[PDB]
Amino acid sequence: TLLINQPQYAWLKELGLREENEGVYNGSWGGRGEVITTYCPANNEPIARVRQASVADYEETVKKAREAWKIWADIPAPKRGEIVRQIGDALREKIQVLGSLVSLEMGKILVEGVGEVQEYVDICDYAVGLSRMIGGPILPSERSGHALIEQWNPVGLVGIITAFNFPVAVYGWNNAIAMICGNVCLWKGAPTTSLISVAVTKIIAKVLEDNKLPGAICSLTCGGADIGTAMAKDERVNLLSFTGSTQVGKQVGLMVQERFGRSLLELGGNNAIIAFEDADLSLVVPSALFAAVGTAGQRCTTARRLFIHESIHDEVVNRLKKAYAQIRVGNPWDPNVLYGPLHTKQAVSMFLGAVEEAKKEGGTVVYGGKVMDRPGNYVEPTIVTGLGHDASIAHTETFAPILYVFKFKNEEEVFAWNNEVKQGLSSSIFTKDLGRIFRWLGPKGSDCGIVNVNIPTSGAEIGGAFGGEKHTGGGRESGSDAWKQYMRRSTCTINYSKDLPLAQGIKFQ
Amino acid sequence: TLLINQPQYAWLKELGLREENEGVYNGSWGGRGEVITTYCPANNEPIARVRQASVADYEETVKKAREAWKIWADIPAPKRGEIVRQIGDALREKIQVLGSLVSLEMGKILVEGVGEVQEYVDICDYAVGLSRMIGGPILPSERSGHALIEQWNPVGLVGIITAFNFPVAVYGWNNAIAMICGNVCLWKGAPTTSLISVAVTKIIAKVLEDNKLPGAICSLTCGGADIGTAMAKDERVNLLSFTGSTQVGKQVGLMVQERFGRSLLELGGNNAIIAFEDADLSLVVPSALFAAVGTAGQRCTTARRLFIHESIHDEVVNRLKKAYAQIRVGNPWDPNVLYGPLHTKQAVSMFLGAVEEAKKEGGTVVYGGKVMDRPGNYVEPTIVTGLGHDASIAHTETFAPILYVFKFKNEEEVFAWNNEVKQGLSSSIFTKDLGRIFRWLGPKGSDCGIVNVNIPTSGAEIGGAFGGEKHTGGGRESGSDAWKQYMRRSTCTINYSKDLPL
Amino acid sequence: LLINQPQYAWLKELGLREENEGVYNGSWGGRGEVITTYCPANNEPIARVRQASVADYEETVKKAREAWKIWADIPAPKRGEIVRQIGDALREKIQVLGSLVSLEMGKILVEGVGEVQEYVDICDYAVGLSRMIGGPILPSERSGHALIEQWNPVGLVGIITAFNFPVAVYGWNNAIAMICGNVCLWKGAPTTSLISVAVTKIIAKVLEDNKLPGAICSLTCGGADIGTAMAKDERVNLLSFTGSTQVGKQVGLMVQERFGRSLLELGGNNAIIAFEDADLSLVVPSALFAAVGTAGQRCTTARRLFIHESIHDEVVNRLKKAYAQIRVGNPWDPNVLYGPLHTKQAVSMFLGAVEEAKKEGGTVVYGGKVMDRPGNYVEPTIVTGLGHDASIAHTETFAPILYVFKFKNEEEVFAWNNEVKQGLSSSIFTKDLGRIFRWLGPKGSDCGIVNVNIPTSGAEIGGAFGGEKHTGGGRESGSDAWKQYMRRSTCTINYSKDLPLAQGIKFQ
Amino acid sequence: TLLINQPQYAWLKELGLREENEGVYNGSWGGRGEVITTYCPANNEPIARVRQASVADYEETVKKAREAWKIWADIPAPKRGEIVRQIGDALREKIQVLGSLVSLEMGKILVEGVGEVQEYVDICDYAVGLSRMIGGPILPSERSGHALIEQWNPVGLVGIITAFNFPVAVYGWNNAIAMICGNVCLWKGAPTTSLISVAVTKIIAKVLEDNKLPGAICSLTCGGADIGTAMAKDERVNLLSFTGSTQVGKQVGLMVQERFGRSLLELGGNNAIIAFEDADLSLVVPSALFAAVGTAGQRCTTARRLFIHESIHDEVVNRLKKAYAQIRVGNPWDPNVLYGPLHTKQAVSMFLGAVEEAKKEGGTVVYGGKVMDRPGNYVEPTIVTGLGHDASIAHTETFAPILYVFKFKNEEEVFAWNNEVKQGLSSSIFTKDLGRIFRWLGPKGSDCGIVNVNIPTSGAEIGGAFGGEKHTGGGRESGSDAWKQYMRRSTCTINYSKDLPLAQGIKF
Repeated sequence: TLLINQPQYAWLKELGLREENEGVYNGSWGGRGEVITTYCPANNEPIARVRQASVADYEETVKKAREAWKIWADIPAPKRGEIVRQIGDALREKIQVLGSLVSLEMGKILVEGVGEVQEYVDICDYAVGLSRMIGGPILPSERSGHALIEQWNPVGLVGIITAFNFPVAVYGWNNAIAMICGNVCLWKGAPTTSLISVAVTKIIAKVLEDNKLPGAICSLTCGGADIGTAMAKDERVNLLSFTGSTQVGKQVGLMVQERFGRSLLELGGNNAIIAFEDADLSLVVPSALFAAVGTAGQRCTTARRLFIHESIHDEVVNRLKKAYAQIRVGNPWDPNVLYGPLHTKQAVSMFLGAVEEAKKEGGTVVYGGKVMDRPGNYVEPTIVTGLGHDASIAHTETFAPILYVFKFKNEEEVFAWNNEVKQGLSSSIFTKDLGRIFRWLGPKGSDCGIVNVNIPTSGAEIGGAFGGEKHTGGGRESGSDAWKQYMRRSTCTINYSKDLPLAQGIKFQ
Repeated sequence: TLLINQPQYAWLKELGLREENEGVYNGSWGGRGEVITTYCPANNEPIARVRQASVADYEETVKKAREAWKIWADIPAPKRGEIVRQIGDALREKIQVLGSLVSLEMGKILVEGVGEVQEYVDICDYAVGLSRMIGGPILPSERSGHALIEQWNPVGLVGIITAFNFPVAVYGWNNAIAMICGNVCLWKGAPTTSLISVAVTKIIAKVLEDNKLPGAICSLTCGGADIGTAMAKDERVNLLSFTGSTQVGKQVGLMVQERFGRSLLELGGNNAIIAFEDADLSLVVPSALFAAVGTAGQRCTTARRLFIHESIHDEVVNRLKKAYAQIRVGNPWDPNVLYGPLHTKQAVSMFLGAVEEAKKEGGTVVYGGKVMDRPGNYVEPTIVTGLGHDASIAHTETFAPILYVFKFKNEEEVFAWNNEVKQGLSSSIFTKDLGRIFRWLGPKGSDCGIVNVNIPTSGAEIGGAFGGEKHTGGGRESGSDAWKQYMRRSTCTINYSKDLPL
Repeated sequence: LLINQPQYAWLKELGLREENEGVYNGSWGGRGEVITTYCPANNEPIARVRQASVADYEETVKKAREAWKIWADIPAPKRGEIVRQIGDALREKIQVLGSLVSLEMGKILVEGVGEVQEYVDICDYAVGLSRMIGGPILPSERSGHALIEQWNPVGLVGIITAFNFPVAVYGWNNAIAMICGNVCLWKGAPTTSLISVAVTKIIAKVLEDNKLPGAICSLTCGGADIGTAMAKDERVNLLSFTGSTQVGKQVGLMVQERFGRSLLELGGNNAIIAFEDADLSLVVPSALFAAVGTAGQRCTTARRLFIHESIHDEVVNRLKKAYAQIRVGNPWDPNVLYGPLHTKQAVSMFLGAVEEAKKEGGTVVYGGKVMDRPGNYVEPTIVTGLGHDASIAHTETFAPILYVFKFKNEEEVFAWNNEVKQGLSSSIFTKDLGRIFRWLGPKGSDCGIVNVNIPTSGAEIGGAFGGEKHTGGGRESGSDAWKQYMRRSTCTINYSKDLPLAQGIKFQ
Repeated sequence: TLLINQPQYAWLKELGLREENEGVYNGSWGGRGEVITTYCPANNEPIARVRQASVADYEETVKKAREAWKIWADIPAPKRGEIVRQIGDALREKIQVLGSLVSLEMGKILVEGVGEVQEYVDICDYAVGLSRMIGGPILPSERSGHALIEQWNPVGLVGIITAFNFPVAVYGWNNAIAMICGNVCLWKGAPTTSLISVAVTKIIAKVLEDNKLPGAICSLTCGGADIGTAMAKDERVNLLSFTGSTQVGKQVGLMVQERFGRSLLELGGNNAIIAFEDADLSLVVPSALFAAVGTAGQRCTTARRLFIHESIHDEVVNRLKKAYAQIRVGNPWDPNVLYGPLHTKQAVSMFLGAVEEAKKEGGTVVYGGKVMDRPGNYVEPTIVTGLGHDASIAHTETFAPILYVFKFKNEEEVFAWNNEVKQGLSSSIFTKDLGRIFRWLGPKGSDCGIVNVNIPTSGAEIGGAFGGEKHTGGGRESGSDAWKQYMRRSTCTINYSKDLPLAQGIKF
């Protein structure tokens, strides 16, 4: 009954996976908690089992990790970068089998599964050069015979909690950056993607062991809300990087703040695209489609609100409807599929709930809006017109392929409509007007962390810092100087002169 | 009865202060809240009165601030820098009279009063150049025909809450930086330093008005915990910079996180000095004294813990005793004075409580430990030996001149003792060992935000970021790239080619 | 002398007399040849200045290097405080100094005052900069080691400036080099000696008020002999030269000969390009002001105008009508937009270029003649019909002569902008999103200044200022230009107790 | 007779080397110039032959390179970095055979041969991350509705001339950085290491070709002074990176300055180590030896001057004499060997010439000073005492293992003795005094580009910029913001508002 026991899935063994796998690594493999079975979202068939972490499993892991840091922190950063470089190569060796696993356990199409592995590979090679660059400036002191310097040091243990939609890349961003910065990591992934977590951990573990380093440098404790809450309340966790829903992310933020710890929050998005009258419709229409239905609309940066100028509204919508009909559905591991299933059945139930509510709030389903009659968690990509921009269902984030479409007249009101929501991740405008673009990038423009022009809301790369504002959390990952979130700044004044302070009337010696 | 009504204090009128003053500014002056009277800690006599902000006063002020931002944000940063330059000049014009007010209402000596105003002047002149520099890099995209840029924009309204011990400089740091970054400010200082807040606002108000700008750019709402709490819960406050107690700062952080706002926290410190066997004792003894009794031990960065190696412990303790006996107390606005009074009568009572508790936990008072019999809130600078490093009173932050002295043996254990407290503001070592210094600055060294060598825990300047770790809050002010806390980062991809997607 | 007349009594407020000392190194002097400067508006003598002899130069150089011994030990933020006070001293005299600029050089009053403001702004900028300069602490690959990047002053910075900007260029170099901990030696244009003296007088007071040796900002007024000496002098650690390309070439060669540092800000042949989709309401006035500004004597003055064929004739006509409205007159008089050329010699160079353009096949559509009036006034001139590769068009002439060209496609007009030897400033007027990024990219303009919808004189203090190719490559004012005034050292510090591998050898 | 025709050297074929090899690559292999034979300095036996570039070979290559740039410059910088990354892997795959070629043809011991290849591998991996980082800041404009940004673009063609002592790493530094910065390269290595030049190019040739890129991006033209001079005079070479002797570098610098081009100069050094009384002699003695005799004392960063405090001089020298006697000499491709031959027989004649000149000037040889009786170019590592610090031979850079030893009394004078030479590459002090250390790194300390503490003069790594001052040339390579030397800066102002310029009285 298990998929891994079938001959057509023998490639899973290339990742070191078995019928039942250990979900805890801290130098040694284990797991005394509940055994979980993960399923294929494309056909609802069981893949394999993973033994999750118990409470005691977690305690020993944190302790060994903090013990491993004593060794890891003494290693020069460029030498820490060389370790990450080897991690990048090891991922290259398994890029096809691991990407296939992502498509199998998570549900995204094959080219995106492999692409997600490639993101980890790229940020590794990026982290290598960065490992020779991290540091602060030498500042000129106002005091004669004194030096003023800014030092950066690791915070220690970096706890990493990731979500289902990107079960490889998000960890990879945090991991590669935290490692070169001299920290040790503890990983708790989404329970429904444990096999991927185990597979990635297995690749890194070997690299650490071959270099005679303690494996606890990149620890793993598979588990649910119990393990996650524990990490947020644990003073031994110096930084908790959390990626997930806003409702959970809010509670994560409060618990860490209660113990004066550090948090890095990457939460929900309600991303909008704006098309003006002077926009290239040949560019606009497909950009809208791919950003709205991409990964079955389960990206953090998925387009969920589409604002179109009155002059071109009906045309764009109709041209979108004809295009939606040409979207090829099917199993995610097939070389012609563009659209796979949703990750859970609950997501299907939430998809329907938002649809029923959208019609109740006065919206009209112009395409899709129904579950597909087929095995797996398949729903139709959906377009909804007629809603007010301030509709409740429209300001609510649903992790499903539902695109709310609105009309607007002037630039001023449509910039405000983009900013009126609680989320603040990504945003895009399509136009050619030079002045409008610079306004969009200015203080009266978009309030999001990602502000794009003539490219959809998923436009982002390794070179820049990734994250959002407001209810998205304010956290940043990967590029720019985001590494500073994984280190602590100290401002240091050094007296090297033999000069003594003014006596101020006091007789010493 | 009011000091301001007395001829010997007529200099107060040079700052525009009257018998009763308005504690609210948002373009107009007002205050429908409680009338508060502030006292001089040197003689316990009332100085003047201030009408605080009502609930309606606060609500109206926020609205005018967010309206003022619409104009302020459209102004180019270097031109915002020009205003900041003018603010610096207006402070120069009142530096001596304003500094005297600091000594009168707060209690610190004159040279520190004038000195605190100078810090505001210096951060202004710094911010001028900084206004032509703030921004992000142009990065090379992996995509052909695309541009990748990092943009920085103002966060909007910056709420600023300050404490009594530094009632001018802390606001100045936040104000000067936030202004050039295109934000508007709303200030709530300590109730017992309301006159200082009013006087400072008066100087800035003049600058804004002469330049035909809305006064709400730098608003003032005098009040207590109710105003502070309202700001912490107000969604219209995009960034709240709080300086104060660890206990109160903790709740502020929770309230701000609850509504997904931004906070900048500058809380308590339990700063330590470490003297090794190879240290220059001619340098150590005065460094400790000035860092321990400075401002009657009411600085955030005041030295409260002194670790000395066994070989030189008794000698250093003795040499501190002889130097402590020469410390001149008296009126803070008086020359040759090095040591002023405590801020409140309550602080004197807490000083005694810390003294009695130190004796109960097994400590020995080798100097001081008593109240001085004189008008005002004067106490003796105190030295305590014999406590264990893990003593309860030693991990407790008391805003009074009490120096706890400890012995240590090895480098490893004394570094840990420096880091074992909940606070993480400032720290210092005195030594000549090259390796020891770099370990101190390294990952197995100090966990504080300010890590000094051969200079006491009050060693810091404008050019660098000021702040601490752990229970100190993690926030930073003034130098380096601390300005990023007052702005929002955006990562921007611009497609300019004619290529269509696959 | 104009200074002996009551209507110019304001000149005495700058401390200027009938005859002035042209050497300052803590003490004032000058044993060289006496030079007399004239007002280009009426060819009347203003005052005299005694220039530096050879011995004057030697004593000045020696005293400057002694002053550096003190100056370098002063903390950078405290050096910034000195620069800040220099800024305030300039504010107090901004109106009279700007008036002197108009009198002695010839540019209009609003630009004269503005140039003083340029010195003032860069001062206030350098103040914050004095708390920021430095390098990174880098992570060493070696355990127990530190890797740091240090910056230190180069020592003595010689500064050579030109006539057209006798205040701002020196000011740029002064404020930056000072906060970097260097001492300066200034040789200005001989025809703007009074301005050099007036500026030196203001700063000297500031240094004296702060009890600093005056040689930190030294002055040695002189001609080619002083310039030649500075270029060959090993005691001159960095030489900043602003002037003609032909002389700048020889200056660079002399400095390279002795392995010194040079900062060259030389000539430009700057072009504006207007495409069909450009806002003609923006193009026409922008073009005029950039072409006729300061009588076309700026380094960044527009000398080449490329217009798209479809709108060429219209733009030319609208420029002809606009040129007719240019108000000429005395530079120290309000509503005046156009003053005289700096020298009478320049007028002869103006006429020579006009006749040579017509000989090469050009057509004068406006101006091209001398004005019958006192001073060095010439008509602002427009020339059409020349080929883009015309000899007169590739030559930098310091006169108000605008060469107009037609083009068809983007590719060729980008190349025509880059085909000249000069590479200072450049501008395009367009709205096409793609064309702008190509203009800013590797296949676009090769200049140091690359503008969009703004004329060739578009620049500000926050950014680095300078050009490429035959312009010299030097940068001034903004960005990380300060690195040109300091020396980089890469420093590895061993603080561990570890000994190197013996590799089989027995020590101790 | 050829070593490559002998079976014991068959590993050379793993690098694609044959009996006679092509010394020109620009997409195709060729070479119509003079045929050169390279020899092994360990036994003076011929290895293989190389056909050098003729003039016609040079012209065609430059043309193809500049045409190849049109494609290379349009490729995104991170995509150029991906190319540099593969180049690193190709070097990794051949590190042992290539390192052996370095030891065979140049003469350094095997662990250093491999080490030099490893440095090229490391700068590739560094440059990968750097390719996503290069660029300038977006500055806040003072002008409303305007944007201010600093752009960086490639300079075009990067000519690279290298020397014998580091025939792999020096090119590698320049190649990797210039490539990600969007430039194309033209390489002319030392004639005596032509095989190394060919072998490296072949490794790169495969990488470019496998990615369907024009091979001229990393071109090769093997040749001597005739090829080198042309590169210095060719206006089509936008940046010339030259590593070599001070005497030649000066002439290269002048020729490049003559045509207003860019130069990057990495020239000679006369590097000094200083030992103070409080220094750890257990650290000093091995540091001095390894820094003085390493690579047979033929590094640019070789310790050539040793300053020791009066109190500890005789002890340090005596301890050095005993350690020098333990230096194991022999063939470079054998383990436990620390000292190989000099690169040429001419270097042997100049090694001896310096020894004889030291005795004539009053020096005493306390160790070595004679030729070794064996095949190849082997000489004894030499120590010289008793010389004045201003001895002519001490100020002369000799590429041989000769250490001149001096005594000093006070800190001030020995700092001055460090700075008195024309060269300005590397320098080191050994001490524990905190104040002395900060003075040494400060404005009154060393004037060199590399300033180390308690680590010898060869202490440097990739993360930081590498280069020297004064007569060393001023150029920088590898780390920090050294990449700026391979690109041109532009300061760009963009008006995006609808605002029109002030009319100033004119009606449009």
